[PDB]
Amino acid sequence: GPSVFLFPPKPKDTLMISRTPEVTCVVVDVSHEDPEVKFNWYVDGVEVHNAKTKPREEQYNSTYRVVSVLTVLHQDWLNGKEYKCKVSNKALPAPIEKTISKAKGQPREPQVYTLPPSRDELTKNQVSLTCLVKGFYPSDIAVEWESNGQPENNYKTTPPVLDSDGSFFLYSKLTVDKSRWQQGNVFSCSVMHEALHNHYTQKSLSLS
Amino acid sequence: GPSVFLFPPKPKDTLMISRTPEVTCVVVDVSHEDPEVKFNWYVDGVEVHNAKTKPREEQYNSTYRVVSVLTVLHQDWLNGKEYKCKVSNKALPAPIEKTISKAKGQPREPQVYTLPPSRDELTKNQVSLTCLVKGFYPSDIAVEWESNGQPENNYKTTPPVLDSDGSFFLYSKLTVDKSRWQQGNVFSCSVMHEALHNHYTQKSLSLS
Ligand SMILES: *[C@@H]1O[C@H](CO[C@@H]2O[C@@H](C)[C@@H](O)[C@@H](O)[C@@H]2O)[C@@H](O[C@@H]2O[C@H](CO)[C@@H](O[C@@H]3O[C@H](CO[C@H]4O[C@H](CO)[C@@H](O)[C@H](O)[C@@H]4O[C@@H]4O[C@H](CO)[C@@H](O)[C@H](O)[C@H]4NC(C)=O)[C@@H](O)[C@H](O[C@H]4O[C@H](CO)[C@@H](O)[C@H](O)[C@@H]4O[C@@H]4O[C@H](CO)[C@@H](O)[C@H](O)[C@H]4NC(C)=O)[C@@H]3O)[C@H](O)[C@H]2NC(C)=O)[C@H](O)[C@H]1NC(C)=O
Ligand SMILES: *[C@@H]1O[C@H](CO[C@@H]2O[C@@H](C)[C@@H](O)[C@@H](O)[C@@H]2O)[C@@H](O[C@@H]2O[C@H](CO)[C@@H](O[C@@H]3O[C@H](CO[C@H]4O[C@H](CO)[C@@H](O)[C@H](O)[C@@H]4O[C@@H]4O[C@H](CO)[C@@H](O)[C@H](O)[C@H]4NC(C)=O)[C@@H](O)[C@H](O[C@H]4O[C@H](CO)[C@@H](O)[C@H](O)[C@@H]4O[C@@H]4O[C@H](CO)[C@@H](O)[C@H](O)[C@H]4NC(C)=O)[C@@H]3O)[C@H](O)[C@H]2NC(C)=O)[C@H](O)[C@H]1NC(C)=O
Repeated sequence: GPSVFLFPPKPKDTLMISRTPEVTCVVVDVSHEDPEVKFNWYVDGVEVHNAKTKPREEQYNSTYRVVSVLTVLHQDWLNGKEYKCKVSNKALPAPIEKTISKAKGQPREPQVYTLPPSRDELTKNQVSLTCLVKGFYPSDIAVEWESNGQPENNYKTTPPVLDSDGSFFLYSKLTVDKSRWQQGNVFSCSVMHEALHNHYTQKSLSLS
Repeated sequence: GPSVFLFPPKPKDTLMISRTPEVTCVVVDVSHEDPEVKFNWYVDGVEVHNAKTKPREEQYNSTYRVVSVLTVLHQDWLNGKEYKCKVSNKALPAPIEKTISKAKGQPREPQVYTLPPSRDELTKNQVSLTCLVKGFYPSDIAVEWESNGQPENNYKTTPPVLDSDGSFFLYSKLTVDKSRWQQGNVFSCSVMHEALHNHYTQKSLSLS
């Protein structure tokens, strides 16, 4: 038979009121031979009726991928409500439920430190600007870079890693032309997380 | 029916001559109704017969688990040989095959850069010492920290992360008591990877 995977909203979406946070139910391996899929959604137990049940894509294995989507209240998600996605594709002897909720526990504020390039990287053409983000809980977080209020794109951020004290840390690495590190521009790492004031903080970095 | 899982050697094992690298072929969900399992092992598609196959073990869920281990030559792994585990069992229409090899791609030398604490971190109980390792390929790598010849302990290393040029990077974080960094003390981040001479480098860090 077909299987089911349930997904949390993107971290940035729950933290900024402008954005629309969603839980996503993904039904995989649904066959032509019995292709109709049903969904039912529950918050904290109660059936609600906000979900859209968007259709419906091909595949290599010629099986299907049926995806349903539910919008969620920012504060609900952050207060720990659990979301139940229920899938009925008879071909299923009984319908599948899956449940998801935010990680439990006292949210902890990230500490953010920008670290300049090593001396030895300076004999290169591009240099690495590093943002260390640590001491945060839960692991939901977003990190971005900018300069002169314009986004930097050439950066990569590690996944959150569980640290020895049970909090998380990560690093983000921005690569810039050494031209710019010397020509003196200011660069900033922005962090969004629920335990920050206004869910956001920014730390700057430039040549001292 | 039965599932097969094929595990690569540990990065350290293929990189150090003193160690012994093994590929491990594990079969789970073997039934009582058909408990016989047969392994065949192939290196670049040539059958080999020096694997060591352990007597099957009944699990608590009343299925058997059976393991076969093939010692591989360091040079063969690093030269990219493909290792095929073939598993036969009278409950399959046809044998299951898994193959594993080192990541294909030109290997690339890691660059190692040490980064001292952000000054903002001084007002802390403890402090973070950063080791950036970038530009390496394949992603198989090992990282450790020591000082005065003896291993630290209190460190965590991110998974390798795909960078925008197709090499990998990671960071490893070592936390030490603020006094020690202030005591003039000297730490070393050491890295092992196939594109290093003697498969090893180490870079030091101390309060300047
Ligand atoms: C036929 O085709 C379909 C099409 O899929 C693929 O399409 C092509 C192009 C190739 O990529 C092929 O791989 C494949 O053919 C196949 O569909 C696949 O079905 C498999 C199952 O076999 C699914 O695997 C699961 O993946 C989820 C997470 O997947 C996310 O990320 C994927 C990339 O990594 C991405 O492909 C997915 O789209 C999905 O992406 C997320 O999607 C949402 C909404 O779109 C989005 O909001 C996210 O931002 C996005 N994230 C991205 C893009 O990165 C994974 O969670 C599953 O792992 C759990 O379950 C496994 C058991 O199956 C288990 O082994 C794991 O350990 C894990 O188990 C969980 O573990 C935690 C603890 O860690 C525990 O708490 C949980 O209880 C536990 N759950 C358990 C036990 O189940 C799983 O690996 C693929 O997603 C899916 N691919 C697609 C595109 O949908 C299908 O298999 C084919 N059929 C065949 C070959 O017969
Ligand atoms: C009956 O019981 C057995 C045995 O379980 C034991 O007994 C029972 C009664 C209970 O008490 C259990 O608690 C107890 O553990 C069950 O057997 C299990 O079967 C599951 C599958 O259902 C297997 O899952 C796979 O696990 C591997 C990783 O497994 C390693 O790590 C485990 C700890 O996390 C560890 O328990 C295992 O022993 C194993 O350990 C490694 O072993 C090697 C070899 O000795 C060793 O060198 C390593 O050092 C060691 N590692 C460590 C840290 O210990 C996982 O990788 C598998 O994931 C792949 O497949 C999934 C689909 O099944 C897929 O969703 C995943 O994404 C992934 O797919 C892969 O994706 C990645 C890319 O991200 C890539 O690697 C691959 O290319 C890709 N492959 C595929 C398929 O596309 C998978 O989760 C358990 O290992 C296994 N337990 C044991 C001990 O063997 C059994 O399920 C029970 N049966 C029933 C019906 O209940």
